[PDB]
Amino acid sequence: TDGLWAALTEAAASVEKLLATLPEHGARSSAERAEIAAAHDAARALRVRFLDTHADAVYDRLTDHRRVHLRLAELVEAAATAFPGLVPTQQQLAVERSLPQAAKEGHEIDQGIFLRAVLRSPLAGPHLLDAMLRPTPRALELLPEFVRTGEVEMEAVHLERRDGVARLTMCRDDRLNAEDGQQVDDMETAVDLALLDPGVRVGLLRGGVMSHPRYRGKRVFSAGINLKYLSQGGISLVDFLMRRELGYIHKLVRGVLTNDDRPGWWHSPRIEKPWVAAVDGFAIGGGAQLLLVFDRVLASSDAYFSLPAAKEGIIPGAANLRLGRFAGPRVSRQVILEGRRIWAKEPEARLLVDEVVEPDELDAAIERSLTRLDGDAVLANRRMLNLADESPDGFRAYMAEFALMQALRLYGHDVIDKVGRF
Amino acid sequence: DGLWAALTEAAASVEKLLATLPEHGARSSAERAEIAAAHDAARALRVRFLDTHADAVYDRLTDHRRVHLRLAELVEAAATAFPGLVPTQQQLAVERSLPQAAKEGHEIDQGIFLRAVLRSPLAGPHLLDAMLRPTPRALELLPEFVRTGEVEMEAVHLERRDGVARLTMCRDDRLNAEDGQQVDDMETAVDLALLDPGVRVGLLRGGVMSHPRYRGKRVFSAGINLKYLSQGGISLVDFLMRRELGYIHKLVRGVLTNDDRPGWWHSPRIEKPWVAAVDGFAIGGGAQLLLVFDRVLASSDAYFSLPAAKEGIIPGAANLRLGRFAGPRVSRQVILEGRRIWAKEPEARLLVDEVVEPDELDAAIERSLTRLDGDAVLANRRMLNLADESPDGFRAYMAEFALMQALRLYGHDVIDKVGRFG
Amino acid sequence: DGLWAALTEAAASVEKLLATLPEHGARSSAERAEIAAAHDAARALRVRFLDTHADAVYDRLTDHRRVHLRLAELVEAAATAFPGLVPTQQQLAVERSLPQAAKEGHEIDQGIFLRAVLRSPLAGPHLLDAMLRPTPRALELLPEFVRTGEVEMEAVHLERRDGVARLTMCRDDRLNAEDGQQVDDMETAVDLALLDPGVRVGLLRGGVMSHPRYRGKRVFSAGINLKYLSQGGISLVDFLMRRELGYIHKLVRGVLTNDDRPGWWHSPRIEKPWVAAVDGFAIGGGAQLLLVFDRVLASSDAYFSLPAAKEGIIPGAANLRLGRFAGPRVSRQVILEGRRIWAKEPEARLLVDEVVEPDELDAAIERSLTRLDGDAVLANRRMLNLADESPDGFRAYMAEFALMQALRLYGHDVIDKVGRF
Amino acid sequence: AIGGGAQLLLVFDRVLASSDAYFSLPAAKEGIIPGAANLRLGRFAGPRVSRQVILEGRRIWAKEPEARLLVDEVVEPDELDAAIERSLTRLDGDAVLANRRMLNLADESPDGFRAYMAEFALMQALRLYGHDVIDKVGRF
Ligand SMILES: CC(C)(COP(=O)(O)OP(=O)(O)OC[C@H]1O[C@@H](n2cnc3c(N)ncnc32)[C@H](O)[C@@H]1OP(=O)(O)O)[C@@H](O)C(=O)NCCC(=O)NCCNC(=O)Cc1cc(O)cc(O)c1
Ligand SMILES: CC(C)(COP(=O)(O)OP(=O)(O)OC[C@H]1O[C@@H](n2cnc3c(N)ncnc32)[C@H](O)[C@@H]1OP(=O)(O)O)[C@@H](O)C(=O)NCCC(=O)NCCNC(=O)Cc1cc(O)cc(O)c1
Ligand SMILES: CC(C)(COP(=O)(O)OP(=O)(O)OC[C@H]1O[C@@H](n2cnc3c(N)ncnc32)[C@H](O)[C@@H]1OP(=O)(O)O)[C@@H](O)C(=O)NCCC(=O)NCCNC(=O)Cc1cc(O)cc(O)c1
Repeated sequence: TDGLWAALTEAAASVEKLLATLPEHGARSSAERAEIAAAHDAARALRVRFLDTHADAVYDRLTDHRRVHLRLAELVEAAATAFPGLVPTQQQLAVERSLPQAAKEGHEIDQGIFLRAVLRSPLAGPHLLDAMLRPTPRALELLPEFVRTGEVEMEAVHLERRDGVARLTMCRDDRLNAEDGQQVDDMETAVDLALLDPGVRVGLLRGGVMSHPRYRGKRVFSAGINLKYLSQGGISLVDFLMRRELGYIHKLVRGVLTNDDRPGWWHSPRIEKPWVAAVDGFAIGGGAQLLLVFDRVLASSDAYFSLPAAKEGIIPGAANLRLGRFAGPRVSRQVILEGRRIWAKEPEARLLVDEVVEPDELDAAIERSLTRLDGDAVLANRRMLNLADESPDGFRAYMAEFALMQALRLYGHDVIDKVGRF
Repeated sequence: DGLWAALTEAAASVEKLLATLPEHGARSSAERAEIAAAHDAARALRVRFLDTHADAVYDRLTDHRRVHLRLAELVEAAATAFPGLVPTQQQLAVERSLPQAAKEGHEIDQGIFLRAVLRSPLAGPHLLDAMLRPTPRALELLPEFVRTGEVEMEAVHLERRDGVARLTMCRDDRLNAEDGQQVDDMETAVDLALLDPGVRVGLLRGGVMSHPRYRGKRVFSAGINLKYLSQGGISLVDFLMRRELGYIHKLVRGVLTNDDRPGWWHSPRIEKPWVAAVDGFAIGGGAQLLLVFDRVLASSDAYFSLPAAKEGIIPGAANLRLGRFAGPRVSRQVILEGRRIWAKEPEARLLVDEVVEPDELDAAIERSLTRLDGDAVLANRRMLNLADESPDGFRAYMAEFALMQALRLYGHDVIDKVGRFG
Repeated sequence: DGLWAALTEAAASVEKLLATLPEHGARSSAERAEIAAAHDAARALRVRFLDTHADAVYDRLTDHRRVHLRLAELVEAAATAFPGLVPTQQQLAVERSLPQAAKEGHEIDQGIFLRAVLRSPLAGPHLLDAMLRPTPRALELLPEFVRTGEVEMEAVHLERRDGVARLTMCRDDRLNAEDGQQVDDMETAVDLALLDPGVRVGLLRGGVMSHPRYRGKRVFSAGINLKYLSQGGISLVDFLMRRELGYIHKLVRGVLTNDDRPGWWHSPRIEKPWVAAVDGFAIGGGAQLLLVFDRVLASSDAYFSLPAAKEGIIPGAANLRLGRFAGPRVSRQVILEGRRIWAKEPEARLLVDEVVEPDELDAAIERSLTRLDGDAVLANRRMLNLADESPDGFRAYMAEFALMQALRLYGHDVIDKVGRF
Repeated sequence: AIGGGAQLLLVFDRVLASSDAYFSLPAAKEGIIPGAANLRLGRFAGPRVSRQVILEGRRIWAKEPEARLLVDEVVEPDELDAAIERSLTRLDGDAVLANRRMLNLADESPDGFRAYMAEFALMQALRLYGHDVIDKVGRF
């Protein structure tokens, strides 16, 4: 119509023709590498140009003019079948997923371009964000059993209702709560259950006792993303990096968007609750990022917080969005641009942590904190605070650039090389 | 679309239940649940109606945004032009004659209304401009104030001296506890200070108290009058919304005048710098006021708190402004957990520019007043306030605040706590 | 409609009064009040006209936002296409030959114009993109800079070394006091640093001074040239607005290039990280620069001030950015009351990452340059700057600033103070 | 205040400094003993800071927090004259005289001062003729 779809289709065909005829990734000459790299670039450039003008119409076809909420995975899958060449097919992703990161063609980058244009739209963006705030099907499935038993054991998370508290314990005892696609699914499911359970008033996130010999008997909050899986090709742009930000982490802030099925929905369409985080040992990378959204943060006297991948790492989620608010532009750049580690007992830890407690008094201090966040006053006040701290436009515009910026970093040679050495 | 008719019907059901059911407090649980469901259905339709019709409703009331109406006039004109949308003057009179525990909560409808009005990018800014205009009372008193340099009001004493508008809050029997009359006096005094060409700088300070526990001691503010709040005499519109959109916003942005002087084309509002001096303490609404001044001095023995963390209403615009001053951790410590901050602790410097011993405070106040005189200050504080708080940011917050605060004003926890004071 | 005719009417009255009345300073009180009233009526109509017509005015000048024009070209094309809206080149030359105290203040009309342009959600972002594009001067000098690794300019020395673009401000006789030429050199150097593929990180430092009170000592910046400001040589457009929308904004957002390289579809601007090293002091415009760098070092004896709290012009975008660094109390202490902040006091850490003894300063500057190399920094500092300062936030501020600063540039208190320096 | 001048500050009842001032006993590598600083500095700054200053030549700036170990008031150049004058009026009475006598007696015993100055007389004499000192001082 303006020719952009036809040009994209053409440029995608050239890519598929080079991938069919050229040797495997590791066997390509420099001229072959430069040729496919140029074809990828031409195709992706046209993905951007097409969506610059057609994003809203593309989204409208997929969601019936914003009348059906689709989560990220369903959205990019429906976009692949309805707009071939715009984003990779399930089959193309499975081929990618079976390769180590160093050998991938980087088809996820197209999903970054796509989600970029979707989140930039003032119509499509807020709708997709609402879609990710709704309860996961898995949580709705497990909710009756959780109301009954007060307990759910998941692969990466243990959830227990006790004294009105949703106790989320991250329990990957062999690898220091290193994050993966399954951890995100469990965290979101647990986060959904806590919010939907009327017997839960406050949530608590803590790391469990580790079993690895260097930490045996010691709790550890988070060692951040699983670098082994990232090297091996198992960290999904959509199902890990974007899902965690638009899903459970955003629900910690804004709650779960429910159906119009209860009183008061006209004033509170989302159910939100206050959250307490307790940091044992350390919070690193993705785990440090989580602390920027809790209502109360406690840490053991020996803990530290870092976003360590300053030279050859991916973007630390929404830390770049939120850290300036906590620490100011100098400290946030010291932390992110230069990898400054902040210790629980140094004065600037009070920018990130409310309470630092000696190991032998921490359990009791955690329990006291849980009783202080009970009321309706807290619910109203933290809603107004989060609204002031982080506007819908601010979050949307950031996650918009993040979708593409992070996709590129996930395929950067410096990242692949570093992660390979872990 | 049928929404007006559905609302009219649902409001009829409410009025019929109120006519037939027994008085508040004599109702059974089935009767209480029935009227609660009727209120909920009507209010849900108030929201839906205004979601699509707010701009047209506002246009009828203001002649397509060509007549500026203040809050009281707006909600009163909306009641007569759109029966059932917001309560009539007579329905409000009945409510106002009841203790808060017995009210049906018709003000909540005004919260719904003002929320939708402020959410409109067309209706919202016009209403905010209307509240920035000088009050009729101030225009009335302006000539005598220019002549005399003095006005004695019930809750405020205003004196022009050395180019300073000295506002002294002088409710000496109740620690300057706030009520509807205090707001009217404060706005009148702020209006006079800004309109008076003999005033260059404003000063807000608490007067000498006469209550036995504080006799001979100045006190800044003990916050909202909790007795009146329990008794039903705190108005959502004429107190909680009026102070935020009126005098407090005028401290930031000045008074919007007519096109009646040179330079109006670059400065349609008259703004001046303000100094606050805190004796004894600043609590609740009085603490909120400090987030808006150009200079804040405090006595060495003063403290600052927003104390109603468990069972209180939202602390005005503190939830909007405190994060900017103290960051997300300290602002939640203060608001979510009621942390009190003392003038001599290091973190008081987040809220206070100067902490001075009682016997050197008067002179330090006078010195501070001479430092804010020029045209440079005027331009710089205009640019600073513009950067600190965008029009959209303030509007969007006050929109949600209008409804969120209305709900809190009728919350059972609030009513119960407030009943127990004094 | 009718606003253009009324404006044309009011501008004619002004021109006819300026033709018949005596020179500025020879005017009586009645004559001064008459021309002041005429200026006021004309400027009021400039605002009212542009309130409704800004976008069409801009569309005529830029071919419906299809041609990028820089500030100087924009206001000059507006002068030729809409006579009386903004001053002509000839009217500006007359103004430029007068001391500030004698000017009619025709720049104020440009402030009105740029305010209305930047306020438009269509015209504003377009003008901002135009100022992010490389200056022609820089494109001209780029091939020799790639070859030689060195450019000597009047106010700036630029050297590529070890992948670092070393900008040394080298006005050794006046403590690097700023003027129109310094801005042109700074933007040219910043452009070169960003366009040069051999540069990975930029460094801004003050050079060794030659004035007797500072001989042999480096000094970062003494702020705007107050002598030139008194004499009428500080241009609203070519200095005060140019520096904010050009080289200072390029430090944040990079240079907008043509679609001429791989990856432009994700990175249409080339940005790089910047280090600032403050010797002696950073004052006024020089202190403003520090709110925009990725790393800031200072010598133990340095201080930072925005000193003109009583009788000064607005300190550029400090009013926009300082609150983010220091909070609303400190930022008002600095700007409203002229509080000076010393490198060794605790709150210096709000503005400065590292404070170092003079004898160890060169070495930590060098260490800092090696820490900002990767692709990780580039991605992270883009996301940080995006979170820190939204396009709307910057645009809306610079819109009001265009007029607010124009008025301050002609304020009697400013002219008087600056005359005494 | 450098060397002998910084030493003097350990003996005053009130010390004011301009915001741009610094205090050092700089000759840590090749200098003579800084008078009675080794006797008095520990009392003001503790054993860690006094060794940082004396053993390692740490320079202390008027605006850093630890300057308050040595200085009572740090004032901007344009307000310093007036701040000096105010300080002079606050030390007038007979009460100050009695109190500063009792303080100095508690702070520095006769035996302590004497025992230090006894060893100092010889230790400093040796340093005054040390080859490192002579060499370093020749290069100034
Ligand atoms: C914490 C440590 C210093 C501890 O070191 P030691 O005390 O020497 O213990 P180790 O033996 O390394 O750890 C014990 C155990 O855990 C394993 N371990 C520890 N951390 C990890 C991670 N992060 N991944 C995988 N495996 C891990 C380690 O391999 C050992 O297992 P075996 O090899 O089977 O023995 C170390 O584990 C470490 O440096 N880990 C890497 C930390 C790191 O760089 N994490 C990633 C940071 N970056 C992100 O999170 C990026 C991110 C995450 C997100 O969620 C979102 C987003 O947008 C971006
Ligand atoms: C400050 C105090 C601790 C002083 O304690 P004491 O030294 O024991 O003094 P008291 O004898 O109680 O005070 C003296 C005197 O003032 C009366 N007093 C003090 N504060 C009040 C208030 N707020 N209301 C009514 N009466 C009051 C107190 O009842 C005594 O009167 P008598 O009965 O005549 O003796 C105490 O008075 C107190 O707790 N006061 C109330 C504090 C409080 O929680 N105030 C409300 C805070 N919440 C808001 O402002 C909420 C708000 C305000 C807004 O403006 C806008 C908005 O959106 C939200
Ligand atoms: C820095 C100083 C304290 C140093 O004082 P001393 O140590 O006593 O040295 P001086 O002998 O005064 O300085 C040596 C030398 O530099 C010259 N010098 C120093 N500062 C200046 C300035 N600002 N202009 C011109 N010449 C200067 C001074 O005139 C001497 O020249 P000669 O007399 O010809 O020898 C002093 O020079 C001073 O007070 N300077 C003025 C500081 C000032 O107000 N600067 C401007 C502040 N305002 C802005 O930056 C405004 C601004 C700038 C922008 O870029 C953007 C914007 O929006 C707003």
